[PDB]
Amino acid sequence: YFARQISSFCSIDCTTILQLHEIPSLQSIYTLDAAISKVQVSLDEHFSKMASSEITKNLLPATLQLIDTYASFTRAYLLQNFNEEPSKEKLQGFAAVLAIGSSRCKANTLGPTLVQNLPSSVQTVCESWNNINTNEFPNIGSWRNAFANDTIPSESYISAVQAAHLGTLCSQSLPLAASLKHTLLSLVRLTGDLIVWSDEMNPPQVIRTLLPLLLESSTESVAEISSNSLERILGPAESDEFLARVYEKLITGCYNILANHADPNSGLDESILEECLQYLEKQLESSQARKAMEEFFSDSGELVQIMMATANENLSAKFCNRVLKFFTKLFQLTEKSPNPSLLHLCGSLAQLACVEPVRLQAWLTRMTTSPPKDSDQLDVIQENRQLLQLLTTYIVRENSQVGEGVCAVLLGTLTPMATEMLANGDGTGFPELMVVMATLASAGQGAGHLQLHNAAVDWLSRCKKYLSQKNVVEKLNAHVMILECTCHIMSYLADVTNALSQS
Repeated sequence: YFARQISSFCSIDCTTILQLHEIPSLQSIYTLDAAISKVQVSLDEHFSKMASSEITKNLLPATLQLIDTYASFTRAYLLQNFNEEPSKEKLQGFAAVLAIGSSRCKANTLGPTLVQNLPSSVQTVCESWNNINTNEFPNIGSWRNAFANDTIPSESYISAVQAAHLGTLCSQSLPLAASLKHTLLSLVRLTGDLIVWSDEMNPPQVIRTLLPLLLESSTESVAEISSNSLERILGPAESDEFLARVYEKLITGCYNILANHADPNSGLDESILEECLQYLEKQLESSQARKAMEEFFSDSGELVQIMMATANENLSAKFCNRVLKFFTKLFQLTEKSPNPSLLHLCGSLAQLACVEPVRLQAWLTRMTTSPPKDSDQLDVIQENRQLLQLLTTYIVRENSQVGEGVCAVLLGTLTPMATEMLANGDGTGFPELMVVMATLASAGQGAGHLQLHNAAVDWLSRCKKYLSQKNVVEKLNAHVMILECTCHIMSYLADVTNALSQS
């Protein structure tokens, strides 16, 4: 029966949101609960008597897949239930949020906090979902006393399970999956039983199953049971392996919200993003979480994606500010207490050297340009500029692991921005841009700076050109932004010639 159910699930997507129509009718869910109860009781009996090999061999893979599939069904019943007063985009977002949302184990308030930040409607929906439970059903080993049934007990137990399913039918709110939860619970208990005996259990695979089943809100009935399964394979809830999986998954989820749920279409308030950026700084503090994030990001430029996601303009300048601190504290923590994990994140920023130049510029633009029209907080825009300068200085340092390519990449991209700050006469920001460009020639100490020398020669040329406007000349005798830009360019040329004389 398990096989049948699995195969029927071929149309079902394990890692994707299932349409509310693809959730199985209560019938299948309960035929299943029944089959499960039966195998369970029968095997208990057999084992106590013993006090089969291929039996477990087959049952375990078969059960493992159904748990993950029914986990998606529980989510589908909860997610699609969200009241429109919702776009799939919004829904995919709420999804990562409630997934991350863990209500058990060490995990992290990260979830609980993100779960909370999900508007009144969704909050109430999740609340009602958790409020319903698998109570009327007869719970574990009730067959110890033969389930109050003469001789063969299993049948009466299955009948009571069916009666509880029919009572859930009566419910008008989330009635079908009031039984999905109990099916999931029975499945997780049977899976823990199969894990008990070694059989051929795939430790890492089962570990992953239970990790996702736990650090989630939809699958909350078995969250404890999944934690028990992890204690079984990962070890104590305070064992490294267990915590290792918990926090790794947590970061993966946060990251998913940071890069694949940044768009407002996900319906996710900016609060979630800021809260888990704080959570990521917190993990950087915690050595183990720091090192996991480290392997992962020296592996994939994923930290670059955070700043690349910050390029999103829909995100407030507060996001920019928050992102800058995170990296600020990544570089500083490295300076205060150097360790390989930190070396590896700077090797990760070397991947930033290879990014979409337009996207990088679009990001640099959002960071430097200060429009009071949308950003009433120009002071926060200025803090953003300062933190970008700090990050550039950190990358240009000799002991930095970001490499020289990234510095040049940033330097080159800023050149057009600087030119625009002189072409459209954007005096505001131009001086800071110049400062940052300078740090790139700074990286140019032993090797480099050449680029900056040439670029500065060119900027001098351009500021000269503008001032040469005699209308503006008369205005000044009586614009001023362009004049001060030219003055700063001349001062930087003076500094460059001083450096050349020192050489």
